[PDB]
Amino acid sequence: DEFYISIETVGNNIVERYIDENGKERTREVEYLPTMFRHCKEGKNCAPQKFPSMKDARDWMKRGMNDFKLAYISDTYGSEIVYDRKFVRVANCDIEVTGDKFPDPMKAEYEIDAITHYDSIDDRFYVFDLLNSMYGSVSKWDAKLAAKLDCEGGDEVPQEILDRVIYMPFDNERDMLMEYINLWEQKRPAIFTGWNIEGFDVPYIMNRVKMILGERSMKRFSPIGRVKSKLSKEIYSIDGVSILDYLDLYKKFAFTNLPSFSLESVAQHETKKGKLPYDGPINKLRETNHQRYISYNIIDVESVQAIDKIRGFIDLVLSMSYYAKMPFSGVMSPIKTWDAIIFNSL
Amino acid sequence: DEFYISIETVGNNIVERYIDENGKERTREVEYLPTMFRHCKEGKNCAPQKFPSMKDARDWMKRGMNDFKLAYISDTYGSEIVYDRKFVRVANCDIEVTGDKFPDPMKAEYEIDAITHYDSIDDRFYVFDLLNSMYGSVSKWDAKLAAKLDCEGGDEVPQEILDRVIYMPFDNERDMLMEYINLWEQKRPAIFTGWNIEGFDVPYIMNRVKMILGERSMKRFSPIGRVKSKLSKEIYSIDGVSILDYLDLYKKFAFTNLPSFSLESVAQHETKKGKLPYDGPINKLRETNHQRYISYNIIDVESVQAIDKIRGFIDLVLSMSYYAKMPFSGVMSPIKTWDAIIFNSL
Repeated sequence: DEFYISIETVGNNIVERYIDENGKERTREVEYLPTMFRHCKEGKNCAPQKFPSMKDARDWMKRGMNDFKLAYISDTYGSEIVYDRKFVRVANCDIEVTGDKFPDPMKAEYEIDAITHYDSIDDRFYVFDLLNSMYGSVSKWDAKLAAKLDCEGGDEVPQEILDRVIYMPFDNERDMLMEYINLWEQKRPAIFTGWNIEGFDVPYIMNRVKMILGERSMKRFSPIGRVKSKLSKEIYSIDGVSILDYLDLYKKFAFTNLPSFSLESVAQHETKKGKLPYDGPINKLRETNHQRYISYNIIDVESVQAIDKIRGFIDLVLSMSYYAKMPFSGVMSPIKTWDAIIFNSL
Repeated sequence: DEFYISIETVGNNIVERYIDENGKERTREVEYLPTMFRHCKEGKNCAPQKFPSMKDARDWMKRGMNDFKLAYISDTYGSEIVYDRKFVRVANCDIEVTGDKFPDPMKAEYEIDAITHYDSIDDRFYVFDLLNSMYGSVSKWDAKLAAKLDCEGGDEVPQEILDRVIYMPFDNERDMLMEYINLWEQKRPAIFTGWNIEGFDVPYIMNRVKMILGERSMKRFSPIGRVKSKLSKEIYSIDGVSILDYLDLYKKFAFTNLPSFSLESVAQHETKKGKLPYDGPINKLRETNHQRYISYNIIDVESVQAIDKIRGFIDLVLSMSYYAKMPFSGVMSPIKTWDAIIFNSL
C-alpha cells in the first residue's frame, strides 16, 4: 500500500511509477537531490557518506545515477515496504516470425506474424494474428477448433487458456504493430518477461517496429520515450519497464542442469504438459496449418506463467527488491544486490 | 533494543550472543526450528519457501546450515534492527616476535615478544611485554620515555594514546600467553580486527599457544570451545568471534591507489602522520632498542583504530550485517549478502 513500480531519471529528476494509497498506478516527476553518494562511484567498492550540504549534493549531481535512484527510494520509502503483486502488471509475450533463413533480430527483415501477450492484471492472452502477409494469406484462428483433439483436427489448447484469449486478426503488419504499441501504451508493464525475450522477441519487435513504423513509434514502448539498442548481440532497454527474462530467472534461481533450457524442455520438466507433435516442416507451419501455428504460440506464452506459477520467481524479485529497497533489475546479481546493500545500509 | 553479536550452532542447537534489553552482552542457547529452508541447500541460488507447520519443517531437519543461522536471525530478529557501537566489543591486536625473519605462523618457533591489544569497550590498550625473550633479558618499558622527543632518548608516542596503555610486563612466554587467553576470556571481542591478523597475528598466536601451551589452551580462546585450522599457510577461525581483518576491509571499502598497503603506508596516507623514521638495525631492535620496540607496537595498534575513525569500515560492517540481517562475515562477500537478501526477503 504505497510502493514503487519504476524509478527512472530525466533532467536530473526522478520519474517514478507507483501504486498509490488506493491501488491506482500513478507516475510523478520529482525534483530530487540525494543525501549520500559513494566517492568511488564518481573487486572494489566503497562506503557511502552523507552530503554535508545541499550544495554538495548539487554539484555532485552536476558532475552513479543508479546510487541517485537507490537514494531516492530510501528517502521515499524509508519504512518496511508493504507491496501487493495484484497491483503489479507483469506481462510476457512470444512472437512468431515466418521467413527463410531465420529471424535475426538485428536484421529484422521478415514480417512478424504472431504475438500473444499475457497481462497479469487483465489475466488475458491478447493474441495478434496477421492473416495476410508475404508468405501467403491465411484464415482466422479458431478457438473452438483449437480446443478439439488432434485426431479431430483440434489443437488441444486447454479451455481456461482459450477462455482468456483475446483474438485480434490483422490484414497487414503495419496495423498489427501499430496496435501492439497501443497495448503497451494503455497497459504498460511494470515487469516484462517471456523466454529469451531479451535475446529474440524484444529486439526483433523493436527492430521491426523501428524499421516499419520508424524511430518515434519504437520509443512509444517506453513511457519515458527512451528505448535504446545496446551491443554479435543487441538487447534493447525500455526505460520505465524492467525487462526480466524468465530464462535468466530460471537459470539463476532454479537448480536444474538441463541439457537444453528450451521453452519446451523447461516447460515439459516443470508443468509436465507438452505440445502436440506435428508431422510437417515446422518452418512452414503457418503455411501448412496456421490454426495450429496460433495455438502453439498461445501455449508457449502460458508455459511461462505456468512455470512461474510453480517456481514463484517473479514473487522473489519483488520480495528481494522491496527489501533491499532497490530496482527489480538488481536481484539478478550478487554484486548489484550487495552493492545496493552497501549503500542502503547507511 | 537488543541485537545479535554472534550466532552459532552447537550440534542441532543455536547459542546466541547479544546486547540485552539494557546493554549487557548475554548468551542464549535456543532450541530452534527453521521457518524457511531453500531446497537447494544440499549467481546460482534458489527460491525460499516458508513452512506452514513446524511438523512439515521438523520432518525436513537434518535434511549449508548457515541457512539455519540466517533463519534464526530473521525469526528471532523481526523488525528493523537498531544497534549502537558503544556495546559492540571491537578488539584489535598487533604482535612483535624476534627470531629468523617472517617467523612463520605455521612453524611458530619463536617466543612472541609482545602483544598490544586494544579493547573498544574499556578504551584501554593492553600491553604484554616478554622480558627474557631468549635473545635477551631486557628493560621494562617506560611510558614516560616513550612520550619524549627524538631530541632525547624517547619515542614520540602521543600522550592521548599513552594515557590509555595498561602495561603488563612478563618474565616468561607462558605467563604472558596464559594471561593473553585470559584477556579474551574476560573481554571476548565481538569483532576481532587488525592489520594482517588473518595471515600472521592470529595463526602465530594459535600455534604458539597450541605448540607451547597445548590444545584447549588454544580452544580456551573460543566462547564455545572450537578454534580450528585449515592446511602451506593455515587460516584460523574462533567460533563465537568474528575475526575481521582491517587490511581486507580497507582494500575492499577504500578506493585509494597506493603503491603499498602495508600498515605504515596506509596509516601515513590516512592520518598523514608517519612513524618516527627507523634508525639503526631492524631485526635486533628488540635488543638494541627495546622500549622503542614496545612503543611502536602500541602505535601499530592505534593506527588501525585511527584509520577506522576516518574510514568507518567497522560501522559499515554492523550496518550492512544488521540491514541484511546476516552475520558480520558476509559483508565482504556479494554471494553471501545477495544470498542473505534472497532468504530474508521472504
